[PDB]
Amino acid sequence: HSEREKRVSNAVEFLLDSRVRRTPTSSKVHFLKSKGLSAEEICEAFTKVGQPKTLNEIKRILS
Ligand SMILES: COc1ccc(CN2CCc3c(c(C(=O)NCc4cccc5ccccc45)nn3CCN)C2)c2ccccc12
Ligand SMILES: [Cl-]
Repeated sequence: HSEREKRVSNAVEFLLDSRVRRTPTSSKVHFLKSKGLSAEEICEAFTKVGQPKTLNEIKRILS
């Protein structure tokens, strides 16, 4: 796996956690950026767990 794939895979496992699911999107997005994910990678992770967010929303949170 590439380092990008590891970042996204780790983000997926994070977002699936039951306590994490109850945490607001904003906090999760900030946390995922702090682990080195780009806005596009964050967006990909949310879509892969069936919790899709627009890239615009993710960028708004991080701006
Ligand atoms: C921002 O909110 C939270 C952050 C961390 C936690 C603590 N962990 C929850 C579960 C969890 C964490 C992590 C975690 O920190 N994984 C590492 C990780 C996660 C995401 C991206 C990563 C990118 C590169 C390297 C590691 C990365 N993974 N999982 C899923 C079970 N293993 C963090 C929170 C717990 C409950 C509610 C909110 C949490
Ligand atoms: Cl915030």
